[PDB]
Amino acid sequence: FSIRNQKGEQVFRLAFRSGAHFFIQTVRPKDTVMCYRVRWEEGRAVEHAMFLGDAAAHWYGGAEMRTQHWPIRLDGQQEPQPFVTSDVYSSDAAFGGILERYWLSSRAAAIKVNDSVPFHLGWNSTERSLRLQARYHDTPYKPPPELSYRVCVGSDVTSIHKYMVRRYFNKPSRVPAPEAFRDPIWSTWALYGRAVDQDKVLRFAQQIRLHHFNSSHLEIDDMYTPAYGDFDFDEVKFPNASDMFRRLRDAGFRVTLWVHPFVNYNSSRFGEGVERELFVREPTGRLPALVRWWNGIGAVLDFTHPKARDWFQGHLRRLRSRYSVASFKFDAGEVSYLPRDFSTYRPLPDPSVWSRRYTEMALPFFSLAEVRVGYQSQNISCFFRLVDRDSVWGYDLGLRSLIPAVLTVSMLGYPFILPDMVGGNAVPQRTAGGDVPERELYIRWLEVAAFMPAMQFSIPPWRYDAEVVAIAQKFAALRASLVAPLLLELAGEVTDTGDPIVRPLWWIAPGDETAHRIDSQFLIGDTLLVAPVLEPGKQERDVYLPAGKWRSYKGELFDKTPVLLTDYPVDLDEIAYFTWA
Amino acid sequence: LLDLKAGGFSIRNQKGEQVFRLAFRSGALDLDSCSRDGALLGCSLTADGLPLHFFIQTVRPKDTVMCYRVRWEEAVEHAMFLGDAAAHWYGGAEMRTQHWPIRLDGQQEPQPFVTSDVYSSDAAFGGILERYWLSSRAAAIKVNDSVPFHLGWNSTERSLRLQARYHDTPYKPPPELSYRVCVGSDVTSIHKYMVRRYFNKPSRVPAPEAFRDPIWSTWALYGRAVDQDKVLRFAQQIRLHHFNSSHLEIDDMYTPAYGDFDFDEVKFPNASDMFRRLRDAGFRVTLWVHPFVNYNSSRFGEGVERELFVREPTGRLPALVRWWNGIGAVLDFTHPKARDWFQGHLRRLRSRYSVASFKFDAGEVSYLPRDFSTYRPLPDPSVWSRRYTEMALPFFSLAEVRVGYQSQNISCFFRLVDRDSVWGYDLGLRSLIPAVLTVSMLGYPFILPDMVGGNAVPQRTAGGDVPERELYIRWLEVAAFMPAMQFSIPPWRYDAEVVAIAQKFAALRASLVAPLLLELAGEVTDTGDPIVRPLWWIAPGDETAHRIDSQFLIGDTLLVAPVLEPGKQERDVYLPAGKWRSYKGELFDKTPVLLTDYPVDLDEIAYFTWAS
Ligand SMILES: *[C@@H]1O[C@H](CO)[C@@H](O[C@@H]2O[C@H](CO)[C@@H](O[C@@H]3O[C@H](CO[C@H]4O[C@H](CO)[C@@H](O)[C@H](O)[C@@H]4O)[C@@H](O)[C@H](O)[C@@H]3O)[C@H](O)[C@H]2NC(C)=O)[C@H](O)[C@H]1NC(C)=O
Ligand SMILES: *[C@@H]1O[C@H](CO)[C@@H](O[C@@H]2O[C@H](CO)[C@@H](O)[C@H](O)[C@H]2NC(C)=O)[C@H](O)[C@H]1NC(C)=O
Ligand SMILES: *[C@@H]1O[C@H](CO)[C@@H](O[C@@H]2O[C@H](CO)[C@@H](O)[C@H](O)[C@H]2NC(C)=O)[C@H](O)[C@H]1NC(C)=O
Ligand SMILES: *[C@@H]1O[C@H](CO)[C@@H](O[C@@H]2O[C@H](CO)[C@@H](O)[C@H](O)[C@H]2NC(C)=O)[C@H](O)[C@H]1NC(C)=O
Ligand SMILES: *[C@@H]1O[C@H](CO)[C@@H](O)[C@H](O)[C@H]1NC(C)=O
Ligand SMILES: *[C@@H]1O[C@H](CO)[C@@H](O)[C@H](O)[C@H]1NC(C)=O
Ligand SMILES: *[C@@H]1O[C@H](CO)[C@@H](O)[C@H](O)[C@H]1NC(C)=O
Ligand SMILES: *[C@@H]1O[C@H](CO)[C@@H](O)[C@H](O)[C@H]1NC(C)=O
Ligand SMILES: *[C@@H]1O[C@H](CO)[C@@H](O)[C@H](O)[C@H]1NC(C)=O
Repeated sequence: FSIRNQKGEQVFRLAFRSGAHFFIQTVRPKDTVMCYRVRWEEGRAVEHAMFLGDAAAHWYGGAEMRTQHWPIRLDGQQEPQPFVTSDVYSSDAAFGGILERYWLSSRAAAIKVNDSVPFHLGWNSTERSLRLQARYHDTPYKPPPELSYRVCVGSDVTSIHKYMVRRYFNKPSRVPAPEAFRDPIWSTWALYGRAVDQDKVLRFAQQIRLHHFNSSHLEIDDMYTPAYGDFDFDEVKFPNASDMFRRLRDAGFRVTLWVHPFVNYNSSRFGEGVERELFVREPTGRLPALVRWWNGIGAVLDFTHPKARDWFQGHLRRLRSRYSVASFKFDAGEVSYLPRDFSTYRPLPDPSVWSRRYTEMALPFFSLAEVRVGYQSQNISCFFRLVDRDSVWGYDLGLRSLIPAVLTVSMLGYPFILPDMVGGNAVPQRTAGGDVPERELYIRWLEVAAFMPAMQFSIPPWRYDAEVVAIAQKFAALRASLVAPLLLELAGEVTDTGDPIVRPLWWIAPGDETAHRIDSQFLIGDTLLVAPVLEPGKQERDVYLPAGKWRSYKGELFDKTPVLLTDYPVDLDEIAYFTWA
Repeated sequence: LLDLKAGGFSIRNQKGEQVFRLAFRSGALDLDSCSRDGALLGCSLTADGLPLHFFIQTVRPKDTVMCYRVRWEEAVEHAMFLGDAAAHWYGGAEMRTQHWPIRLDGQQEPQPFVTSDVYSSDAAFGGILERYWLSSRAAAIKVNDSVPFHLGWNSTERSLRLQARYHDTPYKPPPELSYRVCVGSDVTSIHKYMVRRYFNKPSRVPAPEAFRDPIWSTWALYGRAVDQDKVLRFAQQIRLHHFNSSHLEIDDMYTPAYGDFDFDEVKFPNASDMFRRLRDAGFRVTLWVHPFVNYNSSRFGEGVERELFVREPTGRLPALVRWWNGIGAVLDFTHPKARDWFQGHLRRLRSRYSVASFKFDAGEVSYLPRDFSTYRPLPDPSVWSRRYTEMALPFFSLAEVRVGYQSQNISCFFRLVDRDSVWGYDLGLRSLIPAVLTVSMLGYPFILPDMVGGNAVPQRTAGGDVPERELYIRWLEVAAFMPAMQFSIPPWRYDAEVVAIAQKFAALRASLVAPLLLELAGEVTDTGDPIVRPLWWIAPGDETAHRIDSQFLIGDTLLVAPVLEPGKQERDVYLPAGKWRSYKGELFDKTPVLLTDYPVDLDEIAYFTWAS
């Protein structure tokens, strides 16, 4: 079938690919919105092919991906694979920790695949299609096959988007700590890695103050515990944790701790987990299932089990009372780390609801919590971190990935976004510059990061030179005076409007074909327009201003719009931004 | 002599008797689709119209033997009818409730025919089994090793439900139901043909002393709480009461955790000194071992990182398993690294402590996960049980195992699954002869009928703490006539008369039974014949011999008739054709005959030596 709008244009086209209980129910929820409920139910896979269309048609949403484009680009052929929370760090086939079955068109069509579907997603570049599949074979989906979805058609991309988000996604009711929207977060992970210890945390805190930076908080990362699954400090690397936390308090540092859902087989807590039955089980529901993650082999906690939830929460509360820790970084949470076939205390026909149940563990510590997964987690009022970025320039987890990823996550109704580490994680063989991100990549990244809801340093500015430190202090000051006040105001609006903080250009210019295509610019609310340099050896870039009057950061009033500003000057130590007038 | 129809077939012998009948239960044939080319009869279509690879190939391997190869490939089910009351069947699996001949009780949906622990289940199949059924009418069936074979039964129509399926089963693909039905002149000749065709004979013989002197086990006496003091007290008490020993078997638990191989120093302060003392008192010693490593073993981490364990289906991670001693992984005996690793630890215990051999406990695939992967794929999961039994090969002379899956050529002892201190066919005294004969049918000659008096499990013990005095005495007497004899709860736990009865049967075993067991053990390599034989072995045309579950032979010449009922000082004794000299010197030369109310005191067993 195919669908048109009131103006007569074809906005949606779909081919049946399993063959030629089916229904299409038309609904008129508003004078300007037309929705089409669709079902195909016959034991053999259902597949429908959704055509993106004639390249003037641009699409947004779906999953956080390793290679994030905006609008969405289909590369090659992909057989339908489970649309579930996966770790996308090392896979361009899989789908990332934050996703919904939601696709939005610039032609003002949108599709929400029904939550019931055992949903698998593939694609075909040749015919430019999304391959929408329901199946129960070779998949972590369990029965409780049906492909069911709703296609809606509005007047423009922004109105139809707002209708869909208000229909399907819950807004958060609370706001993270104000300081997290202004002062940089400092993380041990990229700087020190696993080898972090009591000396290194204190040296870091000293160096942060010596170079005159504020902190939202200091985040002590992997690894501070004797084994993965233990909750208390390794006394070899942390001789007197209490004294460490006292010193950090004296220097005005709030502190968070890296946590995860795993208990390795050589944790002092593994036996306790087995005997108390706190772990995700093999299919028969009798025994723990072993899992492999990047930090070894063990079990994973069952967050559908009240005993496992209270047990995890108990250890977090103890770290809080013992050390005055503010909150936690909840790492992993993807079901790609659960077994293919598993059982839990409450059955999960949809495995990704496990990811949701993990994100619930942040609720009691939400104010300075971060998670890196979201599956209908929008009403959890903590920060959502993009999956670990690499110290490269490109769309593959690099600098050019930041704006597509942040916008994608914003489309899915998560306002409080943390675009991971300034300069990336500096992984050997995945670092433009060898040991650390090259100076120019670090500077351009820092500048984009200064305009996002939360800013996190690991490799600090003073690792480079005094000019890089000066650039950092400049953008820290600019963030405090211009960006932070707006982020907080927009953060406070979310409860009422459900609108995101970081917005695509097309948000205010929904009928603008150029705004539909832009992946190099973004808005903070409707009034701040940001155009970072995202290419090396460049001291200028083309800047698109949509309809309306815009006052440049230099005081230039642009009142003949829309217009492309060609070779607009932007020095290494500058970012192009424009305020609505 | 085969009669094929749409919905099943039947077979007759040269004399004209129907000796085999089978119904197709996953469909019927289209007979217009059947064509005969010499020996081969092939059919290409079901009655429903489904395409089918079905055939029956007749083979004449000998003047007196006629075989019928059968295949059905499109879940496949055929119902094999046992027939009228006059037709008696033997073989299949060791079972919780063992009858002889085989009795079908109630309705059973086909379930995987795999090595299971039948201690607590009357549905499952035991550690020793083959897909082999033998009829008193001289028909036999061997189900093809290829089949993903599931077995059920139906009492109403008295049928075995033979099923091939790949759904809800530990069988993996590499469904086809394939088998061979053979017909001979008598039950013994057709049995001998089938055993020689399908089962390898062992080429070696266990230590002579194991066929004569009692084995002493710590398990039933002390259980888990066994320690260095208790082993030495036991050894002292064995010598104080003037008994020989094949060996002393130190059982569960002597290690700090399950998966560790060395002695718990809390319970065994100086193991070396313990073994020295046992050597000084002329004790050979064996140690209880198992295929598991619990999660709290000091060897669990080593197993995970070295990938020595049976894995979950994706083949990446160990699969956790539950056994009666806790939760952990199970060693992959298809993996050379896991085999060398296990063998390494056994060799170290040998050189360190001069241990003679090991009791290899568990070994059933009911302790592996439903769905698993191994270093080498096992379409048939029970081959894992076989690979475990191979670990006995280097220590075969005083080794025992309690599983067998084409393990016949491993020249160690095979132990019946743990017996209970009850009288009945449910792992009790009356189970001993059916079980030993069943295991003998499957070509395992060196059989150990577990512990004299059973394992004394609370709530499963006629007598409370220990087996009743009378049950213990009657059991000891029948156990004295089996290939290997094992005490745990010793005679001196009762009274001086029980000790005297033990010394009498120990002496009788040494002078009468042991010389015959050794001679018959030495014959196996040549003849492939078992040691313990059913009455019908020498009397294959004797309808009474076909039915007897209360008597057995040692070879062809020693006939044994124990009392298997409480408060009895007599029993009926059937003597088949030939002359028999009673243990009292009575010549019975008018046979076959039923000896009615034949006197057997509490301290006696009825036995008869061939005199023809
Ligand atoms: C004790 O008894 C065992 C059987 O009860 C003996 O092992 C069996 O021996 C026979 C004859 O050697 C084997 O049958 C053969 O298999 C070989 C090897 O096949 C392998 O490769 C194929 C690849 O196509 C694979 O599918 C198989 O699974 C094997 O990995 C074939 O090449 C021959 O043609 C023939 O079919 C049995 O495989 C084997 N069974 C088991 C369960 O081990 C054992 O040798 C006896 N001991 C002694 C000392 O003789
Ligand atoms: C979306 O999913 C829900 C749940 O699968 C569907 O609602 C069910 O409809 C089935 C049969 O169509 C009924 O048997 C259930 O009782 C319904 N449950 C509820 C909660 O209403 C719904 O129909 C699906 N939408 C479409 C368009 O197929
Ligand atoms: C936060 O949103 C989640 C997800 O929408 C809510 O959980 C769902 O709520 C509905 C309505 O009660 C239930 O029927 C669903 O089963 C829930 N789904 C899951 C995956 O949990 C949750 O209630 C919201 N929180 C609050 C406080 O309203
Ligand atoms: C067990 O065997 C009995 C006897 O053959 C089966 O009962 C008959 O089933 C047939 C086929 O459906 C009916 O036509 C008869 O009327 C049934 N009753 C009789 C003859 O007893 C029974 O189906 C078998 N059950 C199982 C579970 O195999
Ligand atoms: C714990 O186990 C991991 C594998 O899960 C292993 O690599 C590591 O070295 C072990 N470390 C400790 C401290 O036991
Ligand atoms: C640093 O913190 C102080 C105290 O809260 C605040 O007044 C100031 O604006 C901050 N400066 C920054 C972020 O540059
Ligand atoms: C028995 O199995 C083998 C291997 O699958 C097969 O080639 C043979 O034909 C089977 N026998 C019969 C009678 O089907
Ligand atoms: C064990 O006992 C013997 C004799 O008492 C002695 O020679 C040996 O040194 C002892 N060793 C240990 C470690 O107890
Ligand atoms: C014990 O062993 C000796 C010597 O090995 C043997 O001659 C004797 O028959 C055995 N039996 C008894 C009951 O003493």
